[PDB]
Amino acid sequence: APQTITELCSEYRNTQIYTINDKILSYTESMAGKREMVIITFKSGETFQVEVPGSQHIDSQKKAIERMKDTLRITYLTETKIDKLCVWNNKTPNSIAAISMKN
Amino acid sequence: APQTITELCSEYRNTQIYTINDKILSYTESMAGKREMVIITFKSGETFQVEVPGSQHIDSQKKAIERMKDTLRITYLTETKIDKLCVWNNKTPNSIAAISMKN
Amino acid sequence: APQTITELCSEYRNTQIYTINDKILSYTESMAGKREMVIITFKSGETFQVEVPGSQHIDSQKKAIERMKDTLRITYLTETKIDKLCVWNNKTPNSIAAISMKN
Amino acid sequence: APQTITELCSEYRNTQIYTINDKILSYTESMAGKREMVIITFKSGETFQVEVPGSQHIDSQKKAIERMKDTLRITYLTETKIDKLCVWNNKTPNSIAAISMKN
Amino acid sequence: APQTITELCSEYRNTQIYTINDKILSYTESMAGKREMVIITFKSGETFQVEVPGSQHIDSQKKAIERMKDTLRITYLTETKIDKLCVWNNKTPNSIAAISMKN
Ligand SMILES: O=C(NCc1ccccc1)c1cccc(O[C@H]2O[C@H](CO)[C@H](O)[C@H](O)[C@H]2O)c1
Ligand SMILES: O=C(NCc1ccccc1)c1cccc(O[C@H]2O[C@H](CO)[C@H](O)[C@H](O)[C@H]2O)c1
Ligand SMILES: O=C(NCc1ccccc1)c1cccc(O[C@H]2O[C@H](CO)[C@H](O)[C@H](O)[C@H]2O)c1
Ligand SMILES: O=C(NCc1ccccc1)c1cccc(O[C@H]2O[C@H](CO)[C@H](O)[C@H](O)[C@H]2O)c1
Ligand SMILES: O=C(NCc1ccccc1)c1cccc(O[C@H]2O[C@H](CO)[C@H](O)[C@H](O)[C@H]2O)c1
Repeated sequence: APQTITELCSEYRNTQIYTINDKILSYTESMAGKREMVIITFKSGETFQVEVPGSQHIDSQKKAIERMKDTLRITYLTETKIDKLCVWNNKTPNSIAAISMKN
Repeated sequence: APQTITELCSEYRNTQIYTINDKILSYTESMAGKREMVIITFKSGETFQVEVPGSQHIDSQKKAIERMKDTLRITYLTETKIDKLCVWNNKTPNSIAAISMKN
Repeated sequence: APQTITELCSEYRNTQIYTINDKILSYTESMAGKREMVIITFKSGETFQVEVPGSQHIDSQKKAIERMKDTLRITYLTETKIDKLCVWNNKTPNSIAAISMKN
Repeated sequence: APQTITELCSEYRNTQIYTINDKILSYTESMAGKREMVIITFKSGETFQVEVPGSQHIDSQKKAIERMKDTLRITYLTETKIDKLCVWNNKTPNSIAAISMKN
Repeated sequence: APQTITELCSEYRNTQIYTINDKILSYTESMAGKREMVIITFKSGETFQVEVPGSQHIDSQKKAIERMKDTLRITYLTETKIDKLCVWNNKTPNSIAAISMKN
């Protein structure tokens, strides 16, 4: 298996690493039908989403999508620095594939 | 693919944005049958609920409804200020569709 | 829907409101068979339970039962003041139907 | 229903109350196959387990076992003092049936 | 059952105990398809994973794998010192079977 977020990110097409090195600026969560999602933004001006579960997802990602939203919320509430995000850039806003935190 | 809570909220009928910019004053939770819900209030006097899950909800909303109630509880306990709420105004108290928070 | 704990409590028979206005003194949790329950006590001497899930509950209460024990646990740990409890008084100790907290 | 951990522990044979009055010294968690369990220790030298889910447990205990592991972890991390444990003494290490915390 | 992580770790082949005695330096989480995993690193240069769920896992490990990832996230966020890690050394990064922490 991969040893870092960049190596893992490099296995997927349509992705890029954003080096954030900052805590989350805003956290938005929706339970509106067909828009069950989370959106985060940074002072840098970037906006990112955890996509609504769909047909591009495989069954093993169900729990992982929910785990990623949980992580973003607690990270926001604890003011924890995000290091990097591995995102899919074929979506707007860019879609989170993975996150890393350090220190 | 909305990038803000206002863009998201505008995709639905019977919704309006409330700019709360304040922490939750009170948190109420019920496990009584047919009233499995959460009620929150603010010092402005405005009251909101997360609705009891029902026929108006699609199955993709089930985990999202549970997530929203989780978020309100930790938000209340941490004194986290809420920025905006997107709420369905055809229910009393108005019903939360989305929440945002910024730091 | 109800807008307050007292209005919601009043929809049910054999219930009453206890205005606690205090933090939980003690928290007990059991995973023993047929005693899968939580008991809270207050400095006042009053004791309440979240009952073991049984034939009196409906399917929609299953997750709400688990949420109320989740809430009491984090309320205890954070030493958060409870405002009111809506309880059924046809059980001993009285059984929790709803809780409210205010800051 | 029982009103205290000692009353509830008394409803079962092969149990005893250990009075702890202390925070957990060590927390151990395993996801190894057939050893999915948690072991806690105290500076007294006393050691307890949450057993691996199995044939000795009825269905209503499955979510309660997972809740006990969650309470041990958050209690460990917050340094919360444990009051009492009700344990089965026909297991080594003794097996947790219930826990209480006070103040 | 086992009373310590070393006992437990010794029941399996292809394992070893790493004495960490340190907080987690970095936490990485991926919801990317086929890489639904967590990776952690230490200032020692060691890197460990919670493997993606696969054919090597039995059903009882499903919830425990999700629990271990929950534990690594809250351990990271709180800067809780890990004592030991029991890992399978037939995977890269080495794969976590159990963790211990002491206060
Ligand atoms: O590139 C992919 N896989 C590469 C891979 C597979 C196996 C091993 C290693 C690498 C891959 C596979 C399935 C879907 C996929 O990507 C798609 O779905 C994603 C969510 O899962 C995002 O929504 C992306 O925007 C969408 O393009 C990307
Ligand atoms: O307006 C809606 N959808 C627009 C839409 C459709 C598809 C994608 C994005 C937006 C829509 C769809 C189903 C129900 C709905 O609204 C209804 O259900 C809500 C809970 O989900 C609330 O309880 C509202 O009070 C109730 O009026 C509103
Ligand atoms: O009084 C009730 N309902 C009024 C009501 C029904 C539906 C919607 C709103 C209000 C009602 C319905 C079913 C059980 C009930 O009460 C029963 O179950 C409770 C737990 O749910 C407690 O265990 C009470 O001790 C037991 O009497 C009380
Ligand atoms: O004593 C029990 N129930 C109380 C009771 C039973 C029967 C009559 C009266 C009271 C009881 C029931 C089922 C199992 C039980 O105990 C068993 O399983 C426990 C976990 O559930 C532990 O693993 C104990 O070590 C094991 O002996 C103890
Ligand atoms: O050696 C094993 N078990 C010994 C054992 C059995 C019963 C009780 C206690 C110990 C054992 C059993 C099943 C799988 C196993 O190991 C395998 O799966 C692991 C995850 O479960 C890791 O992925 C290891 O890398 C892979 O070899 C190792």
